[PDB]
Amino acid sequence: PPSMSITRLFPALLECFGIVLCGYIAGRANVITSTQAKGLGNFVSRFALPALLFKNMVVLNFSNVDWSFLYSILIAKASVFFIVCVLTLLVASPDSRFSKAGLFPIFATQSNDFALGYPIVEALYQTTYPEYLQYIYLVAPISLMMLNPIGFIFCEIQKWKDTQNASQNKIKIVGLGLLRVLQNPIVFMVFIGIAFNFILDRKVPVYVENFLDGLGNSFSGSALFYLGLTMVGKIKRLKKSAFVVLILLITAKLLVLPLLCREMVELLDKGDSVVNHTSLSNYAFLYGVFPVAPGVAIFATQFNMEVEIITSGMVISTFVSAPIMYVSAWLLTFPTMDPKPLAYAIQNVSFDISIVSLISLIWSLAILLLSKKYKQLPHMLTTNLLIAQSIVCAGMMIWNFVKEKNFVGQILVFVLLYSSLYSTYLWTGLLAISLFLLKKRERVQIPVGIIIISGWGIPALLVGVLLITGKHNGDSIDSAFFYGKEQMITTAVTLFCSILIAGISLMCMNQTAQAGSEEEQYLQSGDQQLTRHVLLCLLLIIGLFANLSSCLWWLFNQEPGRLYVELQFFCAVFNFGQGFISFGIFGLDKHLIILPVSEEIKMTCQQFIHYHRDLCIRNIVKEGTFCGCDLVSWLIEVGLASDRGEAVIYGDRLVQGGVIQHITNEYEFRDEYLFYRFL
Amino acid sequence: PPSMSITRLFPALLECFGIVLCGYIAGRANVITSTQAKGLGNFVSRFALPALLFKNMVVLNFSNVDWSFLYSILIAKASVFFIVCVLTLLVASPDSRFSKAGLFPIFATQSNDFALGYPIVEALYQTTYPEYLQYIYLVAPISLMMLNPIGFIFCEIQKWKDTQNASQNKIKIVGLGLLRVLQNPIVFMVFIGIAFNFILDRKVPVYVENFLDGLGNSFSGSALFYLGLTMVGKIKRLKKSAFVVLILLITAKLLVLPLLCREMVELLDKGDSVVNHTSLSNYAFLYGVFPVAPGVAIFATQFNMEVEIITSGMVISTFVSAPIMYVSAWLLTFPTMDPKPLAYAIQNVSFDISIVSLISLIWSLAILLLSKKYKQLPHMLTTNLLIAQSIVCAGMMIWNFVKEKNFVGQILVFVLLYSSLYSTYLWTGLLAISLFLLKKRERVQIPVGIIIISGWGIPALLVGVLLITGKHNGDSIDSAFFYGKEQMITTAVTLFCSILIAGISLMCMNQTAQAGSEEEQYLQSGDQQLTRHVLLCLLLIIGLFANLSSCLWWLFNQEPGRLYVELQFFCAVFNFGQGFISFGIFGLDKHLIILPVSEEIKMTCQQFIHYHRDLCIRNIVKERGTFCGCDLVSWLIEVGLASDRGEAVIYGDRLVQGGVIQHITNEYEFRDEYLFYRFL
Ligand SMILES: *[C@@H]1O[C@H](CO)[C@@H](O)[C@H](O)[C@H]1NC(C)=O
Ligand SMILES: *[C@@H]1O[C@H](CO)[C@@H](O)[C@H](O)[C@H]1NC(C)=O
Repeated sequence: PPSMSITRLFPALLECFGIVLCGYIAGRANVITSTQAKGLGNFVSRFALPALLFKNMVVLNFSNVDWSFLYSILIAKASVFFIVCVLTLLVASPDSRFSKAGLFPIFATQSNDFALGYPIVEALYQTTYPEYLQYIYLVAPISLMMLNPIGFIFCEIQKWKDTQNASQNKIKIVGLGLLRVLQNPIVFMVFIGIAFNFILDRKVPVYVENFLDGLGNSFSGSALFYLGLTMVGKIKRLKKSAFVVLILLITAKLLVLPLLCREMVELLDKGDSVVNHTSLSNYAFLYGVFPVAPGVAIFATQFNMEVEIITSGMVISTFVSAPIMYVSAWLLTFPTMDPKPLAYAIQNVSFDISIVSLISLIWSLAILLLSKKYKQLPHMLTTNLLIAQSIVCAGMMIWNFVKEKNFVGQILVFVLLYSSLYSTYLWTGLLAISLFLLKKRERVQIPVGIIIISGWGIPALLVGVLLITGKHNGDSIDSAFFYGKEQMITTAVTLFCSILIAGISLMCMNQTAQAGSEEEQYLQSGDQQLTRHVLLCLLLIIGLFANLSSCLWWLFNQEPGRLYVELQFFCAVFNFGQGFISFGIFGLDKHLIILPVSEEIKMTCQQFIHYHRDLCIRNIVKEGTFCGCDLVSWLIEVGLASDRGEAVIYGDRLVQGGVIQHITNEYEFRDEYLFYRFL
Repeated sequence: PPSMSITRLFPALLECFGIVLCGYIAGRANVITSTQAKGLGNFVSRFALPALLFKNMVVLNFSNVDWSFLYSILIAKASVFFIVCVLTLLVASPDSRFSKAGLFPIFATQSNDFALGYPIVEALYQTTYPEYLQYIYLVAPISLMMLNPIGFIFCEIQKWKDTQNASQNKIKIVGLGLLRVLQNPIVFMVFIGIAFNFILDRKVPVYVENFLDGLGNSFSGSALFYLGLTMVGKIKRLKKSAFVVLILLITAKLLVLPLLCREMVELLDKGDSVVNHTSLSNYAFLYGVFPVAPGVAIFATQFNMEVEIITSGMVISTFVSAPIMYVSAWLLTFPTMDPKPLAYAIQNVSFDISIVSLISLIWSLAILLLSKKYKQLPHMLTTNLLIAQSIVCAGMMIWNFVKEKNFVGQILVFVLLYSSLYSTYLWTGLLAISLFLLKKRERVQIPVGIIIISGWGIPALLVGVLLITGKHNGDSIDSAFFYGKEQMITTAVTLFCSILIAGISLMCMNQTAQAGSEEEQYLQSGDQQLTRHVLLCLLLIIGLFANLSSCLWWLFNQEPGRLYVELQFFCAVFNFGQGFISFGIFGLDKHLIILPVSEEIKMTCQQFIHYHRDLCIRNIVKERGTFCGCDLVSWLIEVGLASDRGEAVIYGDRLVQGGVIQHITNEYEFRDEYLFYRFL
């Protein structure tokens, strides 16, 4: 029988994470400020989500539910909750372990079922298994009801113990926990919808069906866009211990929980069919990979506990769940697929990732170009790493079309593709050593020519050597085997060399960092960008090792097993999605990316002039000038602006109304520690 | 052949105007402030609407378009634009006629096609005529492109002439007009989508299809909810001339334009099939009834011209387009329907309006009850008018089920229904005379007992007389004919009496008004509520005359024509939707309806204490440490701590919940209602 419908997953992930990208880009551009974002959030959470829940709860046929799936996912979440909660209580400091042990387990267990899970489960299972869609709306509310009051109880215990009203007792603590759970619109409208599922005989009474549909159908896009908006400023830099804790919590949500879900289904589902049993446990895994709900960050801010870790982790979890979902769904379809269609399938994964990663790379190239940063170091070498990744993705798009044709011209496509791929590897090496040479004392100036020459020519020369030494096999569907064992050796050699160069050079960069224990802010900006390049080199090093280990496993075991095609698929993912990694690291400095009278502005200027002007000057101005960031901080502290977004837009109005200007008037209003004057 | 699918229209109008009601209620409760509302608006207009447009433009098969429909609707809009523009240029004052002649024609022509038009056209035509859905996405952008730059040119001329940079010329004026049109995301993304319709061979390339679907599918609900949010404070009281101008512009949009659309289709569509020609001109009318786009109000605020008239008119137009759409769609289906199914159809119209109007009346009753206003006058009599309307709607729900059964018990159902209906008529009379007796000098105190006694007993007595004088006919499907000519006479008598009592008493109330040429603000609130009751009596008087004229037309012409079943359908509409009218007039005083420390609040209090406290006191506080709540709201707005009265009340609510302030007796929470507060 045919599979779960896996070719529909990438379009659905583009829906999900591209609408989240739209929300992020809109908030980052201050098209929608955080105050404005709360309107979309209130629409979502108070109207669209409860209507979606109510409709799907009234329609739901409770006689047909596979309660074993609910029990298994629920017990998987309950056991992850037990693990994370008991661990946190044992490990965390007594000043905060109750807040942490409340919110960290909710983090580890509460999935983004509605906004992200449902479109993905729809796209995967709507045609093949339309009953699996019901279990989104079942598992998520029942999970809130069972598991969230335990975590809320621990947070209320933090409040009780910190406020020291020690005469109070279990009734108030447990009651406040349960009351938060009952008040939550998810739980609230699921009880209401279950009640009406029985009051009506599952028929939405026609009159309100269109109303409920209109609200619910809007939830999907609006919740994804609101998720993007809430992600805008959230990746704050954390303590090293908080980064380790984040990795543990994100691993709980995205790796431990789906594994436990799959195992629990294979324990509790004692139904007959092996194919439907496998599809159910595959769905259990997919369900486990969903990211953390933004609702957990709402809980954290409502308790004002662990807000930084939970918000940052919800954001990072959302980003990380996309590649893990794609990887995992394909991996689960593979052990139900034949080897030639499996080759074509990996080449469609490669083609998908390479097309949208190429568009990500074209954007990142426009960044490095129009910022003029491509003239500075390391950014010149980064531009070459991005051009290498772009030609990798282009070569993958060319290969997917050419692999069955132009039998000699496959050599040109292979030269393009694998010379550029070896170039991305070797540029990982050369960019890492550029970071070492930049962190070392600046008199050790980088030999730019030699390094760019090597970054392209050594890959070109290596592929020429491969053309000399290897034997053609265009009948191999994957580019990765076009010259067989010689290609695998040359690739392993390239990667082992690059991993050595990069590991050694990052260790030496680290040692020069240990030894360290407008133009000035632009140089400091270059150093901070170098630190982002350290992050890039670390992530790319992980990917390099993924590819090296795959090559080594094939070379060691030239009769490859199922784990080898897991590794070949993950190799494709890194090889072609490293462009997404770049795009996620260089999509940051909005002003460097983009930049290089109305009655509303009149009112802004009059509000300032007639009232706050002298007070502001008395607070900020020194020998008629002030930093833009300090006016932003003042507008926030004084409450004229709700956030840094409104603060920059109020500064933009005050500049466009001439209450202020930049000192040389060469720049518009910015948060970037530029300097401004009153007129 | 079967009709356009008219039973799907009421559920679609509930989608549309109930999600608009959700947005309105959410904004009125300050669940979403106006600043917060701009986020939903920017999502809609900058992402969801352009994605919807792009997808539907790429999919659109341009070989199959009935260009004659586009041309006809476009020429109908262009002629309405010409009429309204030339008229406004001739009639309006020279200080403003260029701004008015820009924006009033855009008002008269630009429909709310996407948010409200498309769900309705979907529900009506999706199964029967799925090609008619394309023409939403064609007519609306092409209408913007052709007609909006003319109006924008007139507004830019207002700017040029008021700023007096007289050395400038046509190039800048016309260029700014065209540039506003081109920048508009509708026009922008339709040009982009048409280009991609040809670049791709109409195939959305699978990868972005789900992305575009996710954004576009969300447009519907989010745009309706945003329309509700933008409607919250907008019905500002206008000059009498502005009210007349509003009626003319709303009539242009909702009555002149659909008639011209229908006529233009019947001129330009020279295709073969009569059934498909009739469905096309019916669609042209339906398309014309769509309300004014909120985009026109965005244009008005961006020019800062005619903002009050246009915003208020967009709001009122949205409200008025709902009953006119329902009425019109059913009326257009009637001349393609058989008489017994036409009777069942009007009973289903009556059942629809009566159910949701009954829920509106249950809400309005909860208003009058929990505000305790039902003890005060005129509100006691208004509670009786609402109970009469509730028992009317309940009787209609009972009649729709009973009319084929319980052949003797139909008498009990008829007694309930038509005694309560006669009671709503007679209560229009008695409420109007209560307004006269309240506007007259207060020593002329109302005889409450006699008036409530009459308001229920005279209808009960009249229906008893009908039971005596009439002949039963349960085989008549409509309640309105259950006792035939005697029922029509008794109804006409009831209405003629009520219209006389109400017209005379409203004229006498008007004469006492001409002669006029915390407890104090609560009494003034009672008088303002009486003025809202004047509005109710006026609207109900229109409905009374609708029913009286229908009864008279049948009694005069006892072989009724097609126009008589138009009038019987409109009678049903008023008889059972007067509850919506009440619900739209009594859903106003939120605090009277509903009412009778966090780090965020700490931060609010600290922002005030550490900075604005002394400045505020120096501005507002007097020896009445005290200040009105409305004045702190006005100050928070003028000082920019709050963006609007919504944020201002929520900041006052935080400052109260944080104890920076309290009410003078602490008996009340923070309000805009000229209550009085103190610092601590
Ligand atoms: C598997 O699921 C399909 C689709 O829901 C259903 O038709 C079929 O009966 C199921 N088979 C088994 C063995 O459960
Ligand atoms: C009406 O339109 C439909 C759909 O295009 C077409 O199939 C049918 O032939 C038309 N009928 C007439 C009578 O024109």
